[PDB]
Amino acid sequence: MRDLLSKKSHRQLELLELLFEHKRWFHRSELAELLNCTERAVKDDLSHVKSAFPDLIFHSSTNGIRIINTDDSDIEMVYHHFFKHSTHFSILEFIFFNEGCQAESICKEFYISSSSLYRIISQINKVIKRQFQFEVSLTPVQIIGNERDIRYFFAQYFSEKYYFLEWPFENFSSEPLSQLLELVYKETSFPMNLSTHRMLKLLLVTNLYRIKFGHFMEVFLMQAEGIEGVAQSFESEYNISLDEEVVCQLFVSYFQKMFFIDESLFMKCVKKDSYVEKSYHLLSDFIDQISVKYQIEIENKDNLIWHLHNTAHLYRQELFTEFILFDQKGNTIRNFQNIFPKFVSDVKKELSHYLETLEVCSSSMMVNHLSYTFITHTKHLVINLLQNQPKLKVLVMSNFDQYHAKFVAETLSYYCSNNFELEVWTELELSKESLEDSPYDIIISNFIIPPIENKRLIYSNNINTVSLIYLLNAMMFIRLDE
Amino acid sequence: MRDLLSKKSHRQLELLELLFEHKRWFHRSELAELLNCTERAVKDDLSHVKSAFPDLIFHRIINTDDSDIEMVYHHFFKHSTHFSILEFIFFNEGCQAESICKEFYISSSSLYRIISQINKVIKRQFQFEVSLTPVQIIGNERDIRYFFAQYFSEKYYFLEWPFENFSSEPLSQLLELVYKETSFPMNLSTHRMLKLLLVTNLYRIKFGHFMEVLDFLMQAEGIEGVAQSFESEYNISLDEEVVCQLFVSYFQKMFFIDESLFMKCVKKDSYVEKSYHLLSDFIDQISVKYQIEIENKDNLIWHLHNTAHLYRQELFTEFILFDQKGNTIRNFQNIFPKFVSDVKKELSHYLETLEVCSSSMMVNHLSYTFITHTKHLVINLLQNQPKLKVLVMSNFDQYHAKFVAETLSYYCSNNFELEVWTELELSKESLEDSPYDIIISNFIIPPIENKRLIYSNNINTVSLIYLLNAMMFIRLD
Ligand SMILES: [K+]
Ligand code: NI
Repeated sequence: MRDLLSKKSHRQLELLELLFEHKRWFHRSELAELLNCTERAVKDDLSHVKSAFPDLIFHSSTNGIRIINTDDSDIEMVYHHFFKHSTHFSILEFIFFNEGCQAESICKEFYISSSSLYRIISQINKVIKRQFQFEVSLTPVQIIGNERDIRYFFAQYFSEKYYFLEWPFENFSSEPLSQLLELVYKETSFPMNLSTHRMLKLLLVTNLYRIKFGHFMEVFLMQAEGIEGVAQSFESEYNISLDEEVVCQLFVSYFQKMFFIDESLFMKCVKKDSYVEKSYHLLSDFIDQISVKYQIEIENKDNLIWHLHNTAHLYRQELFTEFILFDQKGNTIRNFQNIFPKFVSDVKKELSHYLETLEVCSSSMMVNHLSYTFITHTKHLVINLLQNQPKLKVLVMSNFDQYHAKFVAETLSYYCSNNFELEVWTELELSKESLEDSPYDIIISNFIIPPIENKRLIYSNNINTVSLIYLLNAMMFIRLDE
Repeated sequence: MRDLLSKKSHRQLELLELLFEHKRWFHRSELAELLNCTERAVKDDLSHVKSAFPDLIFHRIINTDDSDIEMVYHHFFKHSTHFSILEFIFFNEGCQAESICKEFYISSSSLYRIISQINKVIKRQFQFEVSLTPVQIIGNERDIRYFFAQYFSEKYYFLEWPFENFSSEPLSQLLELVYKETSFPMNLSTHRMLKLLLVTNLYRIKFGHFMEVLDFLMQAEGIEGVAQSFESEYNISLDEEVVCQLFVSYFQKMFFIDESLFMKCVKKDSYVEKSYHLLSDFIDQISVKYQIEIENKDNLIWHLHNTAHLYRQELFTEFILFDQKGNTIRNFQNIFPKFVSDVKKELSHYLETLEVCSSSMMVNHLSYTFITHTKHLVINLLQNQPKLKVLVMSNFDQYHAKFVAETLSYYCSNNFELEVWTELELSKESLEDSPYDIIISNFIIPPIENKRLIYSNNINTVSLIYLLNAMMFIRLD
């Protein structure tokens, strides 16, 4: 959907994504070709970007250009900005909030001619249909086509464009939806937490705008206590009549046949239903295969299988699967893959085979999401992945006496990572040779010694103990650097 | 002893010590004023310094924690004709003065000037002098032996052996043989210090320069193999006089080689009892005030008593140019200024009350001794600092937050306590009201007064571990 942005905006977005992803230096030569533009475009984009994001710290050098600051800020800032300043997205969102308005109100709202609005809507619809089956219409003003696609597009859009704590929905306050969700939580099995609750509020508020104008999806709460208080809110706040049809339209996605809200019922269906048996079998063989290969002990196999099955049988119903501008899910999995490339590549291939064998959606967005799901549901995963990594041996010596070396060694052993094993030198003599033949990865001393091949030396004479702790801790993942 | 260096060299040295000590950004006016010199002088020192030590990098200097500061001291020793001549003379007792003129390409008149100047400087601290008729070093023998052993510890690297006349091995096997038959600690540091003291003492013993004042040793196993090495390697007869002269420092009346003997002397000698009483009240006072567990008080008292009653007998107490002991205490003092100020005052009072050496050199060394003999010091010193509370949130789902929380709680300092957000709603005010010190999130929130925010979207878990651990002593700040 980034083709809804202007050319300049699109290019600046990619420039910033590059600089946030890579901490290296970049000459304008390199930026020009990586971003497939001219050096003039790069220069113009850079100064536009400097002024738009003044907090971001840009150094220039003999080495080139880079952002120094990225660990204080976050790329969400950039998207938040390019969404906010985009004309096409703004119009689209205006239309979403104003079904039935006069086309002319849109022209007035955005200071554009009627012919310009028709050109814009034409461009918007062209971009949208590359991925989603819906379109904007001006006669009358509405969004039509595949209802599931529309609902997904906008909930995801709102999740990307607005900060987590923002509530940009003027027609619809959050409270009645919260009150409704409270009721829902008591009598159901949804996880109850801030993340899932925010996502549900966005899905539901998006669905209310559809429901208010009769745009419906093809498919206990009515007699829970409190229901009439909620039903009153909906009438008062939203002017909507809270009945069975509404409730069904709000939560349609959780009536998917192969979604199992109940874990125990899933496990029962595994025994009766040959499609479900097959899903279960594939996921069970995947999990065993990965567990044996990476020696990962897994705690609750069947619960994990249930979760993977469910995740794989939803399509454009959970947010952070498909993205508009910000592939946050994808970036998260890529960061983990940077640490553990072979592991992540193996799970992606197994899960891709799972999706393809069942003939469900097997796009990279779903492969990424499912892999992410497996990872984040797995206990002590990082411990297990690093289990073949021997401890780093650290020698500590003092030219004063051994009480000093022991004092330091004990202090560091206590405060620094248990990846390290700290020891003192126990022989009477020392020589370059006996240091070379020693097993140490790191040597800390307050006197100078010749370089010792394959040993990192920390000279500690001008370093206090606290600084030394910080310094040694920065080396805790040396083995991971192979 | 730095006044022995040329005025320029001396100033260049203090320049570098300032740079290495302080990380503060420096401009020429601060330097000139701090060093007490012209800006022309500072400009020229800087040029010279960069020329002499190319591997240093000035942007203020950014290399310091990674740089060979000993090489700095070596350099100034070597290029001091005064120090070089002093050393040559130490190794060449009885030579003709003309040999020194020849070796250093100087006239006899400038040699006599140099000697005068050396004697003038040394005399301020140590009561000995160099003589040219005949060529020898004379005066207080303990001062001489200390001066040179300490000089050699500062001028040469730990692994170097500058003594051409004397191999280390005969001396090693003597020490070995001594360790076996005694209570002396066996470790590389004390072993190196003893070798330097002894090799120094041998040069004195070889010309009959003796200290004014062991049976077992002469009938111990292997003594003849050792004594043969001494005769063949050093041209010296290993006897009761030599052994005594090699180890004189440890027959001090108030030095106690064994803890049990010290403790028996506490009951029968009123001076020893006084020493024990002062140290015991100091230790109790500091332990209660800073809540420090002292397990083996008597062992600590014994060590502090011993240390306080050696004078110019242990290296790294007084320095020639490089006050490494003092810098080590100053570094510790940077972290715990009040603790260190208290121990120094208590130990200064201990020393003054007994009327032993109470120089800042001895106060620094005794304080260093107290610190390094104490078990769990830093831990005890930080015990009132609460755990840092860390909140982890994800916009995806709570599994993600728990995955990250568990990984970070395992790998990061036990100074942290990681938790997830358990309420359904989040708001700026509930975050402000929360007790978290650090918030890790993959979604932007507004600044929350007094909370450090770490955003995680472009950071992998390993990077996140490094970033969190860098904050492990926030409270200490
Ligand atoms: K530890
Ligand atoms: Ni099978």
